[PDB]
Amino acid sequence: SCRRAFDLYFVLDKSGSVANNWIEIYNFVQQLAERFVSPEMRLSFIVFSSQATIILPLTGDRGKISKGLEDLKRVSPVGETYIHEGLKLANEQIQKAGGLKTSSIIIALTDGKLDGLVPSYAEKEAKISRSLGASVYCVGVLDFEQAQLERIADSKEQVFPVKGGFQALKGIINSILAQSC
Ligand SMILES: [Mg+2]
Repeated sequence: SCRRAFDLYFVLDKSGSVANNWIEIYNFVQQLAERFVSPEMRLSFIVFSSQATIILPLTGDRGKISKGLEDLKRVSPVGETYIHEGLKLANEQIQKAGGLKTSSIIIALTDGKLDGLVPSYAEKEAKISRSLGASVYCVGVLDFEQAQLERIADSKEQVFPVKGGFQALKGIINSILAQSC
C-alpha cells in the first residue's frame, strides 16, 4: 500500500578520495532536505571515513535539520573509506525505530572506491539493511565504481550520478513519490 511516513538516512562519504567534491555531496543533501519538509519525513545524517558518526540523529525537527546541515557544511574529508560502518549506523537506528515495521530509505553518497575487505563488509551490511525492510540507493561521486554501487543499492535502478541533468534528485524524489499516497 501507499505510504506517507518515510525515514531517510543519508550515509555520506567523507574519505580523502572525495575531498575535492564534498560540496556536491552537501548540495545534494541540502536539496533533498529542502524538498521533503513534512514531519512525517524524518532525516538522519551519517558520515564515514576511517570511523563513522551520526551527525544528525533521525528527526523531523527542522531546527535540528538546519543545524545538521551547518555541521555537514564544515566537514573536512580525509582518511580511508569504511562505508560498512556508515551503513551499520543507519541499520542500528532502523532497528531501534521498529526494524521491519518502519518505512526506511538509505541514500549512500560515495565514489564507491573501496579497498581490501571493505567490499565484503559493505555488501554484507547492505544485505542487512534490506533484511530490516530498508531500501538502499547510491549516488555516485567523481569517477565512481558503478558495479560496486549496484551491488550495495537494491538494484542498478537505484544508482545515480550526483552530477548532471538533475538525474539523482529527480530520480530519487520520483521513486519516493511513487511509494507515496
Ligand atoms: Mg574514499
